[PDB]
Amino acid sequence: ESWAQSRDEQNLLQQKRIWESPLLLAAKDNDVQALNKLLKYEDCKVHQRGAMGETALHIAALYDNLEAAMVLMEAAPELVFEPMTSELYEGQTALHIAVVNQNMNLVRALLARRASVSARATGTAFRRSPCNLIYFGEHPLSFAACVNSEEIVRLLIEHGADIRAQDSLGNTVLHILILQPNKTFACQMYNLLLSYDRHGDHLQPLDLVPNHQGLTPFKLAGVEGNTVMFQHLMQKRKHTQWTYGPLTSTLYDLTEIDSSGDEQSLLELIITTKKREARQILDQTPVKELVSLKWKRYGRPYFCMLGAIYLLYIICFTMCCIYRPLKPRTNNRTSPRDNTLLQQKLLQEAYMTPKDDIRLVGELVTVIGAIIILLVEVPDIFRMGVTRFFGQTILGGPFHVLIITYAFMVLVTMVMRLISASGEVVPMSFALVLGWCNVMYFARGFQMLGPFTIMIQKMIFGDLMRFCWLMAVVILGFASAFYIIFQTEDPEELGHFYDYPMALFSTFELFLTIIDGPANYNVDLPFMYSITYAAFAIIATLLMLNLLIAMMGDTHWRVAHERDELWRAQIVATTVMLERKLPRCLWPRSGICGREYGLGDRWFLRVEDRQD
Amino acid sequence: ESWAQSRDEQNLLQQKRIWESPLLLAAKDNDVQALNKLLKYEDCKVHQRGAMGETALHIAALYDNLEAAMVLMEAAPELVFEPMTSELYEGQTALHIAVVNQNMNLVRALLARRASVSARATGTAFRRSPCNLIYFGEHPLSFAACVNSEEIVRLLIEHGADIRAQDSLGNTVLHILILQPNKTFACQMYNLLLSYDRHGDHLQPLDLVPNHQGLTPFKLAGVEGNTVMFQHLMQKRKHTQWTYGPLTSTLYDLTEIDSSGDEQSLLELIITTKKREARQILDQTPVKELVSLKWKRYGRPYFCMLGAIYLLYIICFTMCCIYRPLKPRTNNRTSPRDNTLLQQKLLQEAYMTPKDDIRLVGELVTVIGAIIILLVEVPDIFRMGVTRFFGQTILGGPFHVLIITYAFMVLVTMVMRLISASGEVVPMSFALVLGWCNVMYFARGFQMLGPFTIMIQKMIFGDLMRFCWLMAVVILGFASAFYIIFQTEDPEELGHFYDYPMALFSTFELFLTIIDGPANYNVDLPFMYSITYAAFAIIATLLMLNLLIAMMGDTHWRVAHERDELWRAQIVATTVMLERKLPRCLWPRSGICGREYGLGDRWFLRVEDRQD
Ligand SMILES: CCCCCCCC/C=C/CCCCCCCC(=O)O[C@@H](COC(=O)CCCCCCCCCCCCCCC)COP(=O)([O-])OCC[N+](C)(C)C
Ligand SMILES: CCCCCCCC/C=C/CCCCCCCC(=O)O[C@@H](COC(=O)CCCCCCCCCCCCCCC)COP(=O)([O-])OCC[N+](C)(C)C
Ligand SMILES: CCCCCCCC/C=C/CCCCCCCC(=O)O[C@@H](COC(=O)CCCCCCCCCCCCCCC)COP(=O)([O-])OCC[N+](C)(C)C
Ligand SMILES: CCCCCCCC/C=C\CCCCCCCC(=O)O[C@@H](COC(=O)CCCCCCCCCCCCCCC)COP(=O)([O-])OCC[N+](C)(C)C
Ligand SMILES: CCCCCCCC/C=C\CCCCCCCC(=O)O[C@@H](COC(=O)CCCCCCCCCCCCCCC)COP(=O)([O-])OCC[N+](C)(C)C
Ligand SMILES: CCCCCCCC/C=C\CCCCCCCC(=O)O[C@@H](COC(=O)CCCCCCCCCCCCCCC)COP(=O)([O-])OCC[N+](C)(C)C
Ligand SMILES: CCCCCCCC/C=C\CCCCCCCC(=O)O[C@@H](COC(=O)CCCCCCCCCCCCCCC)COP(=O)([O-])OCC[N+](C)(C)C
Ligand SMILES: CC(C)CCC[C@@H](C)[C@H]1CC[C@@H]2[C@H]3CC=C4C[C@H](OC(=O)CCC(=O)O)CC[C@]4(C)[C@@H]3CC[C@@]21C
Ligand SMILES: CC(C)CCC[C@@H](C)[C@H]1CC[C@@H]2[C@H]3CC=C4C[C@H](OC(=O)CCC(=O)O)CC[C@]4(C)[C@@H]3CC[C@@]21C
Ligand SMILES: CC(C)CCC[C@@H](C)[C@H]1CC[C@@H]2[C@H]3CC=C4C[C@H](OC(=O)CCC(=O)O)CC[C@]4(C)[C@@H]3CC[C@@]21C
Ligand SMILES: CC(C)CCC[C@@H](C)[C@H]1CC[C@@H]2[C@H]3CC=C4C[C@H](OC(=O)CCC(=O)O)CC[C@]4(C)[C@@H]3CC[C@@]21C
Ligand SMILES: CC(C)CCC[C@@H](C)[C@H]1CC[C@@H]2[C@H]3CC=C4C[C@H](OC(=O)CCC(=O)O)CC[C@]4(C)[C@@H]3CC[C@@]21C
Ligand SMILES: CC(C)CCC[C@@H](C)[C@H]1CC[C@@H]2[C@H]3CC=C4C[C@H](OC(=O)CCC(=O)O)CC[C@]4(C)[C@@H]3CC[C@@]21C
Ligand SMILES: O=c1c(-c2ccc(O)cc2)coc2cc(O)cc(O)c12
Ligand SMILES: O=c1c(-c2ccc(O)cc2)coc2cc(O)cc(O)c12
Ligand SMILES: [Zn+2]
Repeated sequence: ESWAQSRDEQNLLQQKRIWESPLLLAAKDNDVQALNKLLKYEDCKVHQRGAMGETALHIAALYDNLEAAMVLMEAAPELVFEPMTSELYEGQTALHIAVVNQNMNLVRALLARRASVSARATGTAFRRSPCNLIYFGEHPLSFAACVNSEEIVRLLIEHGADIRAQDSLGNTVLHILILQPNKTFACQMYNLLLSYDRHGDHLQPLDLVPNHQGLTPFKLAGVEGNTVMFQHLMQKRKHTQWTYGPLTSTLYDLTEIDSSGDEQSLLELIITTKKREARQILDQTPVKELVSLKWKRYGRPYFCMLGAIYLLYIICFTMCCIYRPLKPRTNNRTSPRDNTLLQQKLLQEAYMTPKDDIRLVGELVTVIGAIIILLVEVPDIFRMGVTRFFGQTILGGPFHVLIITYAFMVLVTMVMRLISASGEVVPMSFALVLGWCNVMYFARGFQMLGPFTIMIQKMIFGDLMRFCWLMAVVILGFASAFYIIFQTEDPEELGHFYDYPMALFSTFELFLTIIDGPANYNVDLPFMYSITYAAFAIIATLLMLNLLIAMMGDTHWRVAHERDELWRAQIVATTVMLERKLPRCLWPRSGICGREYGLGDRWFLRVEDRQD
Repeated sequence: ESWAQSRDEQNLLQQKRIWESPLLLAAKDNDVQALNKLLKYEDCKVHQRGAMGETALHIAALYDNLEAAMVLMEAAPELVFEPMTSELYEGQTALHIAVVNQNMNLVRALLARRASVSARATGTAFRRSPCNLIYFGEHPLSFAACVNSEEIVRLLIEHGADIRAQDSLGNTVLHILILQPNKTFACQMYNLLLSYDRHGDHLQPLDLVPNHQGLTPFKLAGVEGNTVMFQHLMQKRKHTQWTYGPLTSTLYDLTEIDSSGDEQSLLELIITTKKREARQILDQTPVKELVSLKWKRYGRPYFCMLGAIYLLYIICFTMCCIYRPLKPRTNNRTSPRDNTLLQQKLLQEAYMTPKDDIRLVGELVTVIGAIIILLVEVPDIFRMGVTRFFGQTILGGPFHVLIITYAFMVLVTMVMRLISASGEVVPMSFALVLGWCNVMYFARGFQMLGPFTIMIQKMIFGDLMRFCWLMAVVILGFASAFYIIFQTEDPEELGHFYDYPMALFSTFELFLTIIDGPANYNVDLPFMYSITYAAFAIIATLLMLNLLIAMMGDTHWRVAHERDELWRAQIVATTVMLERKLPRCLWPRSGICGREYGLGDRWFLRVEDRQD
């Protein structure tokens, strides 16, 4: 916005000041004879500051003018130690520019005059940001690795580059290559930089050194969805046991992958990333066999056991609403439109028989069970929802909004029972619907979990809610029309639209065709009704048929074209929740440990397969 | 047509008159034995103007006969200066014919005898028309460039042919190459014709010469959807500022692209054309970030401000119709089928209480708001086209008609209130439905409802005008059957078909299954009722299933795959509309004026990308 306008004016007044200054211009235009005349005129203003604090060496390096960049050196050798001074390109020297532009003959002549290989481009354009378009690090050795130039990397380290150097984000030169868009070229540069880590006394192998978020180069490849570097780093963690003809028993490490409770694991960090490429890591041969192992053995059976206890809680709540205390009414019927026969009992007369004491036991099971919902989930939606992730699990999305809304409605029914307020049917009727609609979500884990089952259910609900916005204006147009047509008529003969909230609810029902069209045949209806309702019935039929076709066309686009899994991240983030809630004695750790088989303290997973 | 019938007659009349004359036949069949004999007989009629006014030299050129064409030229050299004189081929010389046929040895012999390279073939088979298979221009350079003849366009320019000659449409040779089906050969011939503009002292260059519609070759590539010539002509408008490794900062021109405020810009021409491949130019590089810049900063805020003001205007109109002046009726009910209790107040009765004065404000808001609709949208719907430019504003413009018909219905209700006419429910009922269905227009300005409203609104008028004719045939056949069956019965029990306009409305409702099938069970219905209604129920089931299968084929399959491109084409069409009507004080001009940066008085767009 205001900042994007600021970058654009900054680049235009850069080119404006390179044209209105001759030594900046000849460095750009590679006018080698124009340098000799101006520099012999008593070295005029060789300490230039252009738009981005640039000197004339920065211009000559930027446009790959090797012949013009030489003349600046013998004229004043103090320009090779000069950075750019603006906020956007802060700290960038000429050695950074020639490395990114891959100018071989220039970068030797810079090192020939002792250019610092440990400079730090701290500017706002050299920071990881979606507004920035490249993130190449902060060091010249980091710039050489990202543009894929093997010969510069061998040249820079020879002059003393530090491969252990880190950024302001803590990323070393091996963290940055995982962030690069071309994966295959970054895979060759990874093997190169590890070969120069001879260094057996640095107390840490360099591909274990964490950034300021604690992530290793292994975990960062799992978070950023870099599947090419993930499979490359996994051969460091395999161990082939035997090969019996076509069979092979491979043993995987599972130290930085499986959860230990005290530390965030790779399975959790894929979920909170919310990226589309990070879910491809869940398809990989150590991780894919781990998720299906614990969602077959502990994760799924405990999911169905918690849903069976919730079903007994809602049945116990349902019985207390059916047998709610009611007495015949005390006052007389006011209007002839008053249908009410019964009313609620007061608190003193609610409990005076032994059959009410059986109900009182059931009413206390409900309230105690409603507090437990608040005591375990008011932490959860703070932890889960706004901090890490929301709506990408099974039992997920509008489950946690609704079951919190359930337990709120039960405690409202308790208050209205105590102060003997009228209208407890209103918090109960919400709580029956809210409570039983949550049972449909536990029914989602009774499935074999295909790749396009839960996301299609989530999709169809998403299109129906978009259809309800477009049909609200169609109802409001025709309900207002139907209201003023029958506004001069007698509602004893046709009372579908007798006041305006009823006319709105009738037109909603006629749209879905769940009540019949109004007709009497013993009296003359207005003529404007018949042509309006014939227009309404054609519109409502076509809009309901186009809804079905639009759900078919949107189903095809997300199965055949969007090509996103969604089905492994749902069973991961469900299994993470049940593992933090249950104690350790009910949850054995997946894999098998060492010290009785002699491999360490590490929890290995054996995978046996057939090559064919 | 008898036009195309008359064309085929003279194509056979041409072949007859050649086959009659021995001179014309020997030119055709390349019988040079007969050529020397017919000249030594007599200097005969070598100006035999046949059916389509041609000579023997034209026939030697049409059938590619080198030896026959030469003998005509030495015997009578005055035939090279002869055009065809009919209506279908007016002005075409023999030089036009040999150039299209690419008989390049004949081109040397014709240019030796100073054949006119500036003759204009102004025939009806040379104008641009959808009934002609060719549109190659009117000039021999225009004919040579479109058949991809590099050797003849080099030959004709050397012999004094004008490159900047125009048709009777203003099209130069550069315009016509854009109108050719082979885009690849059009680009190579385009570069060759600019290389012969070395003698530029003329006020406009060739690529900056408009036709009679004012379009340049760059704009005509935009209108016709020629994306191949569009990207190649955009290289002349670019200006690369710097290159930093994989980064590139390009600076686009935006002179013939952006809305200049006076002349119809390229964004306006692509929206208001009846084509489909022009909509791919909306995804080209300078155009895509231009309209994204306008929509994020000024398009979407202004569209949602107008959307919220319109919604409050319709709620104010709705409450003035709910509280419309009604009083109890004066006279008594005539028949026992009279249901009416109330009627309209008179004008002197309608405003007596202060509750009416609150309605009097909201009725003035409604009337004033309806005049503004007829002053923003009427003085551009006649001054920018009354017929078929009007119709272009209706094809992709179905909410222009709805909001103008709304504004007339509000003003009809005003006049009937002033003259105290009875029947205001008839203009109001149209105005309530047309008022609330225009809210669906503003659904395009949202990501969540954007592509989904495309799928819901799209319906085919080929298979739905088929259904609505086949629905009306079933209704007329079965309501007439249902009428005469119950014509001898008592309508007190079953009154669904008591007179013939009601039987049409009941069978319409039974076809859509929105009222129940008539039944009593306390009385004996006729036997023909059960036979007919069972046949009617199967036919109505059949035609509903025809409508579903028709809505699943070859158009909804395309809209499901193109819903995002169609939604962005609505964003561009809205942004163009809002930029014209809003003043320049609320809409700043897009780009950056390069006046204070030494670039001329132009507005530039700076685009930065990564080339990888
Ligand atoms: C009847 C009308 C009144 C209701 C209006 C309000 C209702 C909401 C309407 C809102 C406006 C209409 C737009 C559609 C809904 C959002 C768009 C969407 O993405 O759809 C999503 C629906 O949502 C889910 O099923 C997943 C859960 C995430 C969202 C949380 C819902 C809020 C809970 C409160 C709910 C109400 C309970 C409140 C009362 C207690 C799914 O779309 P998808 O992308 O195809 O799915 C792929 C999953 N993926 C995204 C992970 C890849
Ligand atoms: C999430 C997907 C769905 C979308 C949600 C919204 C869906 C719609 C939900 C609607 C919920 C209810 C809204 C209106 C309720 C008022 C009724 C009332 O009190 O009537 C009173 C009158 O007063 C009125 O009639 C005021 C209503 C007129 C304007 C309608 C409100 C516009 C909705 C805003 C949003 C729309 C925009 C949404 C689309 C952009 C009493 O009238 P009466 O008893 O008949 O007696 C009158 C006296 N007389 C006899 C002299 C005549
Ligand atoms: C592209 C899709 C759109 C198609 C449009 C179709 C929509 C239909 C448009 C309908 C127009 C609006 C409705 C009014 C029509 C009723 C006329 C009337 O007033 O009846 C009066 C006279 O009764 C008659 O004699 C009428 C007989 C048929 C004439 C009218 C339909 C034309 C038939 C051909 C159709 C042409 C169409 C060609 C094929 C489609 C009074 O009725 P009654 O009191 O019962 O009098 C009976 C007296 N009796 C008791 C002695 C017996
Ligand atoms: C696994 C799931 C799969 C599905 C299987 C489901 C399992 C089986 C499902 C249901 C069991 C079988 C049907 C029950 C019928 C009850 C007997 C009856 O007919 O009514 C009789 C009495 O009954 C009562 O009055 C009940 C009063 C409220 C009881 C609340 C539950 C207490 C449970 C305690 C804790 C539970 C622990 C739960 C938490 C862990 C007759 O009553 P009445 O004379 O007609 O009316 C007057 C009563 N009034 C005076 C109060 C108004
Ligand atoms: C004691 C507490 C329980 C503890 C149990 C401990 C062990 C539990 C362990 C495992 C339990 C489950 C193992 C069953 C075998 C799996 C088959 C399956 O999932 O069906 C199908 C899903 O269809 C469904 O949605 C459910 C089908 C079953 C009906 C309802 C189950 C019980 C509901 C309540 C009744 C009372 C039960 C609760 C009592 C209150 C499979 O679908 P699909 O074939 O893959 O379709 C793919 C098609 N596609 C590829 C095109 C997309
Ligand atoms: C997303 C947004 C949603 C929320 C939006 C709000 C939605 C809901 C809003 C309000 C709810 C509805 C009202 C509540 C019910 C009380 C009724 C009442 O007492 O009113 C009384 C007066 O009222 C009228 O006469 C009608 C009002 C005139 C239309 C609006 C005028 C305001 C103009 C300003 C325009 C501002 C700018 C406009 C735009 C540029 C009716 O009393 P009565 O006794 O029945 O009258 C009968 C008298 N008679 C018999 C002689 C006829
Ligand atoms: C009557 C009362 C109505 C309600 C009150 C109105 C509100 C106040 C009144 C007027 C002010 C209107 C908004 C002006 C300022 C906001 C503009 C803006 O900056 O864009 C913002 C959003 O913008 C929106 O989402 C607009 C939502 C407001 C409601 C639109 C009203 C029209 C609805 C009626 C017709 C339609 C329904 C049709 C139904 C068939 C930015 O866009 P973004 O997507 O957030 O960016 C991505 C976010 N990210 C960068 C972090 C990733
Ligand atoms: C004034 C009226 C409209 C009441 C407003 C409440 C409803 C808008 C919401 C509240 C929670 C309900 C939900 C409760 C649970 C269901 C199951 C559903 O998830 C499923 O298991 C079915 C699979 C699928 O989503 O397609 C998602 C929402 C739904 C239909 C409901 C949608 C609508 C309901 C009635
Ligand atoms: C599903 C598509 C076709 C429409 C989606 C719109 C719904 C989200 C809304 C708007 C229309 C409905 C409303 C229609 C009118 C009624 C009036 C109702 O108040 C009364 O019934 C009073 C009746 C009386 O006074 O006689 C409150 C909300 C309700 C059920 C509805 C609440 C929600 C509904 C389902
Ligand atoms: C009181 C009663 C008699 C009012 C009757 C309402 C009709 C006069 C209007 C109001 C809303 C409708 C319109 C709303 C929008 C559509 C778009 C449609 O197709 C298009 O123009 C392009 C497709 C698209 O919408 O994107 C043509 C007319 C149609 C069905 C409608 C034509 C007529 C309808 C039924
Ligand atoms: C006196 C008794 C009958 C009280 C009711 C039983 C409760 C002790 C249990 C069983 C049903 C409840 C559960 C209902 C559902 C949730 C989700 C949870 O599953 C997940 O964490 C995954 C959610 C997701 O992946 O989106 C399992 C337990 C929890 C919080 C609840 C924990 C405790 C509750 C209140
Ligand atoms: C007393 C005052 C405050 C009442 C408010 C008046 C507005 C409700 C109306 C008057 C005329 C305007 C409208 C004039 C025309 C346009 C375009 C739009 O219809 C189209 O022409 C686009 C249709 C298409 O391109 O397909 C509908 C509403 C809009 C933005 C305007 C919406 C709001 C406006 C300001
Ligand atoms: C292309 C679209 C418009 C659909 C094509 C079908 C409609 C043109 C026709 C088919 C039969 C219907 C008609 C059938 C009979 C009725 C009689 C009605 O006259 C009356 O007086 C009502 C009956 C009575 O009160 O006696 C006015 C027209 C109506 C609703 C209908 C008008 C339009 C309908 C939907
Ligand atoms: O059930 C249907 C049918 C349907 C299904 C089977 C038939 O034999 C006929 C219609 C058509 O459109 C719908 C459209 C809808 O929006 C919802 C539906 O349930 C249906
Ligand atoms: O035509 C469809 C569609 C379909 C897809 C996208 C659309 O826009 C419309 C229909 C989906 O599933 C089918 C499934 C079928 O067995 C047969 C079909 O013809 C279809
Ligand atoms: Zn497809």
